[PDB]
Amino acid sequence: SERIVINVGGTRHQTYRSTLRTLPGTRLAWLAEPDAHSHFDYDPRADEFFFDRHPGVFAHILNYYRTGKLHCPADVCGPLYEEELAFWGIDETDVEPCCWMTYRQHRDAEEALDSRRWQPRIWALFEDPYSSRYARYVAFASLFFILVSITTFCLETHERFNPIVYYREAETEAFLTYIEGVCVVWFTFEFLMRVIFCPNKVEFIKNSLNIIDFVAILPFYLEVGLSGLSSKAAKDVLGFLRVVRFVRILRIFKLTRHFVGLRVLGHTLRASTNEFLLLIIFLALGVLIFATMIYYAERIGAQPNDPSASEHTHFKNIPIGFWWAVVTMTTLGYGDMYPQTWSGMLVGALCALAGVLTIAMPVPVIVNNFGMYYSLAMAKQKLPKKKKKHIPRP
Amino acid sequence: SERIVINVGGTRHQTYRSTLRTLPGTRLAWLAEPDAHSHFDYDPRADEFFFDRHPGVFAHILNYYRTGKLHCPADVCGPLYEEELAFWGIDETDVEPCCWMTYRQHRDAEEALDSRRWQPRIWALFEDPYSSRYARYVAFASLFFILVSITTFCLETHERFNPIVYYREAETEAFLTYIEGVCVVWFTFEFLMRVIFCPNKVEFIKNSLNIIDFVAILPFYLEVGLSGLSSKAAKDVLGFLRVVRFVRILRIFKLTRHFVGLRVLGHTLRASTNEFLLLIIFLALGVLIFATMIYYAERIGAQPNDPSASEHTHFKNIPIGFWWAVVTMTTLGYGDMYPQTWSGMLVGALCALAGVLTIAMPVPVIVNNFGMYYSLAMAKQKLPKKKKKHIPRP
Amino acid sequence: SERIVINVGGTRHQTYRSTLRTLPGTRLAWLAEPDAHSHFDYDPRADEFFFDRHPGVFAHILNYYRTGKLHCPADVCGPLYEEELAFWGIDETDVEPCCWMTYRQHRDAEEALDSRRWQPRIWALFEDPYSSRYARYVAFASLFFILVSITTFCLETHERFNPIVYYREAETEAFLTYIEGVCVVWFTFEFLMRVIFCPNKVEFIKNSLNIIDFVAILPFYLEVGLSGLSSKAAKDVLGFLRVVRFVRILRIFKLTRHFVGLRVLGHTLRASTNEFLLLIIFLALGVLIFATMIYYAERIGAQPNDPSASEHTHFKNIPIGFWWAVVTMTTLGYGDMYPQTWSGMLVGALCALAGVLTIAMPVPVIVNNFGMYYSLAMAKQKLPKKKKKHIPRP
Amino acid sequence: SERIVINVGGTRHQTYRSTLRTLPGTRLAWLAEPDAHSHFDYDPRADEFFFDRHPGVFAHILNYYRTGKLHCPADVCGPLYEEELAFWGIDETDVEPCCWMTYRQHRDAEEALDSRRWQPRIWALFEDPYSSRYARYVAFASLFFILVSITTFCLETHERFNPIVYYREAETEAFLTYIEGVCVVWFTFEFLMRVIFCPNKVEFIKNSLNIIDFVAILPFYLEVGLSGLSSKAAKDVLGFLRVVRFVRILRIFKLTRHFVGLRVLGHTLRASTNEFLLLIIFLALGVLIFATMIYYAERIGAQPNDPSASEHTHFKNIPIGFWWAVVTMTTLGYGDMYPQTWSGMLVGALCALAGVLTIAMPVPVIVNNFGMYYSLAMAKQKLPKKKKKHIPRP
Ligand SMILES: CCCCCCCC/C=C\CCCCCCCC(=O)O[C@@H](COC(=O)CCCCCCCCCCCCCCC)COP(=O)([O-])OCC[N+](C)(C)C
Ligand SMILES: CCCCCCCC/C=C\CCCCCCCC(=O)O[C@@H](COC(=O)CCCCCCCCCCCCCCC)COP(=O)([O-])OCC[N+](C)(C)C
Ligand SMILES: CCCCCCCC/C=C\CCCCCCCC(=O)O[C@@H](COC(=O)CCCCCCCCCCCCCCC)COP(=O)([O-])OCC[N+](C)(C)C
Ligand SMILES: CCCCCCCC/C=C\CCCCCCCC(=O)O[C@@H](COC(=O)CCCCCCCCCCCCCCC)COP(=O)([O-])OCC[N+](C)(C)C
Ligand SMILES: Cc1ncc2[nH]c(=O)n(-c3cnc(Oc4cccc5c4C(C)(C)CO5)c(Cl)c3C)c2n1
Ligand SMILES: Cc1ncc2[nH]c(=O)n(-c3cnc(Oc4cccc5c4C(C)(C)CO5)c(Cl)c3C)c2n1
Ligand SMILES: Cc1ncc2[nH]c(=O)n(-c3cnc(Oc4cccc5c4C(C)(C)CO5)c(Cl)c3C)c2n1
Ligand SMILES: Cc1ncc2[nH]c(=O)n(-c3cnc(Oc4cccc5c4C(C)(C)CO5)c(Cl)c3C)c2n1
Ligand SMILES: [K+]
Ligand SMILES: [K+]
Ligand SMILES: [K+]
Ligand SMILES: [K+]
Ligand SMILES: [Zn+2]
Ligand SMILES: [Zn+2]
Ligand SMILES: [Zn+2]
Ligand SMILES: [Zn+2]
Repeated sequence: SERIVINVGGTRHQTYRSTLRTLPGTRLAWLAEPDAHSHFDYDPRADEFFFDRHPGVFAHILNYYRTGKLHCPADVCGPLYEEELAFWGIDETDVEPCCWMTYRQHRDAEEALDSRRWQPRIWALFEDPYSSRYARYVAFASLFFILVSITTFCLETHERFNPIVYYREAETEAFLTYIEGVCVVWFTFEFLMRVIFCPNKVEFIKNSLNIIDFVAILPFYLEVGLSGLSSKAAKDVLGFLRVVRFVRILRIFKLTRHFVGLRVLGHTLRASTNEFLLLIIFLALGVLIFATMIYYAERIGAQPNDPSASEHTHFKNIPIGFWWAVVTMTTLGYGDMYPQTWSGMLVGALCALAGVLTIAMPVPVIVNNFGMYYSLAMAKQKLPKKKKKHIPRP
Repeated sequence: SERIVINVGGTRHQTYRSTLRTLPGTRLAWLAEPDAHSHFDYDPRADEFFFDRHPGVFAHILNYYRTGKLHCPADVCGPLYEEELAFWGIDETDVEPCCWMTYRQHRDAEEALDSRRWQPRIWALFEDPYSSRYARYVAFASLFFILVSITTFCLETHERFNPIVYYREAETEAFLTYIEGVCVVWFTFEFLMRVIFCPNKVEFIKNSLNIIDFVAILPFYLEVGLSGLSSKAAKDVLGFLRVVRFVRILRIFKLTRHFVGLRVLGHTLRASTNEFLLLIIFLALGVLIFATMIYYAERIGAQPNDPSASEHTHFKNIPIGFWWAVVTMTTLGYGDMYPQTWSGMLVGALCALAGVLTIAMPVPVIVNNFGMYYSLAMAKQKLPKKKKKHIPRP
Repeated sequence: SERIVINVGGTRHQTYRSTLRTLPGTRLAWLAEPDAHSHFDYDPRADEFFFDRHPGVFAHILNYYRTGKLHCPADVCGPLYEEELAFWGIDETDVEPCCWMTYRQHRDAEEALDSRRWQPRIWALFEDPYSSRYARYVAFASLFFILVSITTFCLETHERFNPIVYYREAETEAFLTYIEGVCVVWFTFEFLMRVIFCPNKVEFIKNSLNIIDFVAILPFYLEVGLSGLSSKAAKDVLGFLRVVRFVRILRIFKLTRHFVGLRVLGHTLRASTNEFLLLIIFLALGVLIFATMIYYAERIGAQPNDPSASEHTHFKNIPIGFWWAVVTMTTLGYGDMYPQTWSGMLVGALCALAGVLTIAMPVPVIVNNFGMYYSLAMAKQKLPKKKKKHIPRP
Repeated sequence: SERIVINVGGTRHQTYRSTLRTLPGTRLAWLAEPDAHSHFDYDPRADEFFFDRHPGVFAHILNYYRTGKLHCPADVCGPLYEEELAFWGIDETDVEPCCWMTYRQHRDAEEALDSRRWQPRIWALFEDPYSSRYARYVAFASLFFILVSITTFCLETHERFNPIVYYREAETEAFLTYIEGVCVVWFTFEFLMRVIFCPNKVEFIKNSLNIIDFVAILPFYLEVGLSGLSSKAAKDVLGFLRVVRFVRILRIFKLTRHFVGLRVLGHTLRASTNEFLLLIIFLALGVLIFATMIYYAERIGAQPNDPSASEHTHFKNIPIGFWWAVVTMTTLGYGDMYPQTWSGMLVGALCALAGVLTIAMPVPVIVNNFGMYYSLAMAKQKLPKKKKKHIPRP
């Protein structure tokens, strides 16, 4: 018997019996066997096996058996087709690459997004801005002191607050130190309170954000407690430890983890490393080629080993041409170094065009990834919540 | 009985009785009840309940009951599916986020776009260019005087019309004052005519565009009536009130409200504030980081507290590096300040690349919003009009 | 009777009789009338009216009657739906704006793209490169002489070919005149041959490309025949007529009309004038606003009418700020004028960001139009030809 | 008889007999013939011819016969429709151009991507990094020596390694020669081993990458063996042969052929030559026009043949204006030459805007091509492998 009619939700699909056996182990293959009447309930009169699934995609599911290739329809959402083919016992790895990228589009993004009686209350005072009426004030104070520290760090590098008076040297003002002292007092209090009243201290140390808070207060204490005699080494060590203050601006990442857009940016960066590598490689190759070409172009009609050749051109060598190539490919154009010869002008035009092309090739991939993640997150926060409202298991 | 066949427009959908009860309160749930024969007319012979709706989307509507997840088909317009699921008594908030953004795509844009016997005629003389044979001429005259005022305001800042003669000072020409006098006469006449013959004076004051028209004529009268003795304070107050003349260029917005593209731009700006905030935050973080990094890079191999370190570099400090970072991230490249050291060159390349990336991330969202709004508005004005031509209520 | 079943290609659509009358005058409305049995052939047994059209779109065509709104399906090409609704006697102007832009997508582009026994042979010698074995050589010669003329015109402006000897003056070389003489001889021969052996001389004059060929040879003859005495006016008229030689570079458009990409560019420009107007308006408003703001920003903390205020800033006035604003909004950055004050720096950052935003808003529309036209043209030339191969009228 | 019902997978399509004959030679045309009962098996009772294909696309396949135009549905993958219409014996060249570009979208990209007992082992030691435990080390050594050679070549052009001592001249250091000697020894060993133990020596010579490896070592041997007497010609030939060392940086392409992104880039370049030609033509026309216009604009109100006119402007001539136009159209803005007159400023603004427009027109085509190729390749490498798992021929 070849007439095996299948009633999927009302539509009476029909095909030959031999076709269903092309994929042994699947539900249709089991159905096609003669000893399947009891396994699947069917009406003997109509002689049709009934199912309660989506009839639209069953056509493609069966066409897999017919032609031997699996495709996902473009008129339905990917997850729906995934659920249907999971019900029908078909692996999703067999989908052809013509329609795999869009099929595996929402799930990958979803997964990427998904990536002592006072201890609880004390730990909940910090680490969560919106969890009580007091955590918000603590977060605001932390933000205020972080911004004050960043501002003071930026001011310390100015010439108005570093007057020259150890013959003359340059001595920084004092109030810039008192402000940082107050900020450091607050930060050390917060750090002690967090570290003492926290579980799994090892995870706390590994958080990679407490290290920043520790190293941002260490230099102040080292400076205050290491300002004694023995200037020969003390002055040098203090001068080279004053560079560690750059870690004060990294505490701002301890505060932006709550902002949604920056989480989306982090996910996008973590999901598009290959594109960054490709961009770097393209830029390196182009920079090398165009530096060499401009170096040779700016010397046509010149004595090879003549000092005069490298006198009327900014490209004294190839290594310095990397800077010019990088500036030209990005359409930046500082103007510190430009060609002064017609062949150099042609090379510069080629460099600018090729730079635009190379830069514009991978960037759209990262942009599309970011757009996907951002739309998904904003839609996810648009919907407040929803109960199952389905009472499954009929 | 489990055989509950549904005839939706001709297609005979079939499913188990238990499935329809998974969503109590919905039309299908009421139908599945035994006491529903009289509620919904059906042929006892065929034993099928008839409906007169779209059969294509009923498959998805029922698959919601089957699998427990709601999706909108991608082969039909969103509004059609919305109407169908409103007929079937299903809330649109249950649609999964995999297909919610496109489903809520046209309606949000449509809503955003949708955002004394002489009093009527006198008020209609103004406030509406295309409403009579005389309003057009009034609008043209207003445009002419507005452009004249803007041109005179721009000229007043030039050195040819501000010769030096109160020892020398700089005295502006007189014709530039006579022109503005004529323009102010016209503007005050128009303002009086509008304010006198208008309803709900409070709304008139709150319009936020009449305030501009008032403040753009106030300084002229203050100047003409405040040019007496007591120079010690009169000269200073006049000099600092001469800055208020910048409000003369804002009257051009009173005239561009009719242009469609600028209304679309206003809607796009009002609908994409989060993207602007995200762009600002990204730029701020990048600027801070790259300013710090360039400041430190331009000093490798230097004495920490040595005046010579900040002698052969444009980056005397971090605050001035914000300007360089902003210029470099935008591919602008004025050239007023550029790195002069290899590490500085690497930092500059990184800054340019990261700036391109960050700028290109959110901007496409705003661009897509603007494109949607513009296409919708231009299509809306392409169609002149159309009667219902449906005679509903069959 | 309400059971009016419609058999469209096999699918048995069913609906109430009253529904079909909602749109009087249409084919379905006529069918629903009791006196329609003879008009449309149907089987009395099945009691179903047969049609031989596409069943898929009939669902939407009937849903128009059901719900009262017309939509075009997104799983089929627009022209197919247009043909179907033309067969069903429904106007295409009733489609809702949610799906009108894509429906009217291919046809508009197609229409835009669609926009004496020796007289025939002589006229066919020119005006068509690929029409014989001799027209190609004539076109190549014309191209050669056009390029020679352009090169000579560009050289005439150089300082090497204009030595100073009417005391000194500057006298151009002679060979640059002999070359142009040869080119002009060829061009006048071609122009005479074209004008003499052509129909509808008025259309020839109106072609707008023969005027260029005439004005590009007129100055040479005027110069050669107007080099006599009376220098007082002859020298001046010759000097101001030497400017007309710029029309020699416009003959290149007489030759690029065959290239497909430039025809596509012309169509895109002719189809996107509103976007250019919008871009111009946006740029003008931004330039004005930012020029005013930078002018005022560069003077904070200054004496209003003090010559010293306009001494340490490039923005002596607002009009010169238009140039800076235009350069900054485009990310060009010549560097001839930049802010030197922190408020000026903030204004410049805002200007650059707003310029990027404004420029990026309408340009994508033009880009999409160009892509559509280019893809359509390249696909049209990919297909060589095809006979009807349908033998219609069955 | 006109009732010819077709049972395609369960759906009972019906149409007139005359319709099927509109396309003679096709399977449906043969079926419609009276002598086709035995050719195609069918049930005499149901009077319906059975098929085992996809019912969804059969509607469009038959609509081709109905209306006379062929379209591909947008709810299925192109290859599926291609297979179906190949089964139904319909040529794919008849598809209208409204839906041809997307139909021929995956296949073109797929095709483009698809574009002495020791001889085998010895040849497999090279030419394949991942084929053994020793080839990887050889590839790493080759990479190390290639990078060393490139670094030495770049250093040779510096002034620190070319001190001045044939009166003074400039003599390069010696260690830079010893390093290159070691690298050349390795490279010549590798080249000999490859050329000796390879088949079809002609293909080896034609590989176009062995020529680079040969010419990159030839100059070293020529220099070492051509440093004798007869300086008059020896010095000149050595100086002009020292330029051939630029071929040392091209060996890096012998190593990047394995990287996937660069193969994708090569395919994209090979598939988008017309777009590059179009970009070049657009840039040339714009450059010419804007150079002429700026040359004329910077001279309004000047004596035609006066030396003073070309004294206060950077545009001494039109040829030098090509450089300015190229720099301005790309938003690069070096600043070496800028307009200094209001008409020049207007021309510059127009040039910048038109340059942005022209550059942005074709580039998106190349970007889309690259995105398609990259996504296809990355998806192809995501899937490790898969057996047929279909056992065809039922
Ligand atoms: C992927 C790659 C992409 C590449 C894209 C780009 C590809 C670019 C491709 C090619 C560009 C080629 C440009 C070559 C320019 C040479 C000019 C020169 O050196 O002149 C000097 C050579 O002479 C001297 O320096 C001193 C005299 C020695 C004898 C010279 C004899 C002639 C040699 C000829 C050797 C030619 C062959 C050289 C080797 C090829 C000076 O010559 P002169 O006669 O002494 O003085 C003339 C003065 N006059 C002009 C005022 C009358
Ligand atoms: C997110 C973050 C991303 C970051 C990305 C980027 C990451 C970048 C990471 C790292 C970059 C590290 C660069 C370090 C360069 C130091 C150079 C220097 O100071 O030399 C001076 C130090 O000496 C003096 O100034 C005076 C003498 C004092 C004693 C010095 C002993 C050596 C100290 C060594 C301390 C090393 C450790 C310093 C602390 C690390 C001069 O030395 P000299 O011997 O007096 O003179 C040499 C002269 N000669 C060269 C001509 C022979
Ligand atoms: C869409 C729109 C977007 C807009 C976005 C941007 C929005 C931006 C919004 C606001 C920005 C506001 C900036 C104001 C800066 C004023 C500075 C100034 O003029 O100082 C001079 C005024 O004095 C003189 O010039 C001479 C003395 C006359 C008496 C002055 C008394 C104080 C007046 C105050 C009037 C204030 C109010 C002015 C009117 C507002 C000098 O003062 P001095 O005391 O003589 O000398 C001080 C010297 N010292 C500093 C070294 C000690
Ligand atoms: C696709 C294309 C896109 C194009 C877009 C752009 C399109 C742009 C379109 C048009 C722009 C047109 C600009 C014209 C400017 C001319 C200025 C000039 O030359 O003045 C000089 C002419 O005179 C001399 O040089 C010496 C005296 C000779 C007699 C002059 C008589 C007047 C001639 C008039 C001939 C006019 C017609 C010229 C031919 C058209 C000096 O004149 P003057 O009187 O000696 O001195 C005045 C001094 N004063 C001002 C201080 C009082
Ligand atoms: C270093 C030097 N010093 C004195 C020189 N004198 C002189 O004439 N040249 C020279 C310069 N470039 C040349 O070719 C060019 C031109 C443009 C780009 C380009 C090339 C390459 C080599 C193919 C690589 O990319 C040639 Cl062939 C020569 C002979 C000189 N080079
Ligand atoms: C202010 C100053 N004054 C004199 C100095 N002398 C000297 O050598 N440095 C110096 C400079 N940059 C350093 O590191 C770099 C390099 C590039 C970027 C970058 C860094 C950080 C600090 C990790 C942050 O981002 C180091 Cl480690 C040092 C020792 C000096 N800094
Ligand atoms: C012409 C002049 N000459 C001497 C001055 N001295 C001085 O202090 N100002 C000044 C400058 N800009 C001011 O405001 C700013 C700042 C930035 C941008 C901006 C504004 C506006 C006016 C709101 C418009 O856009 C103010 Cl309020 C003042 C008082 C002076 N202006
Ligand atoms: C070479 C020269 N030398 C002395 C001159 N003195 C003078 O006045 N001109 C001049 C300059 N440009 C003119 O027109 C312009 C303006 C801007 C752009 C543009 C044009 C064209 C010609 C239509 C082409 O594109 C005119 Cl009409 C004239 C009379 C002079 N030109
Ligand atoms: K740029
Ligand atoms: K730039
Ligand atoms: K620039
Ligand atoms: K610059
Ligand atoms: Zn979905
Ligand atoms: Zn719609
Ligand atoms: Zn189509
Ligand atoms: Zn497919």
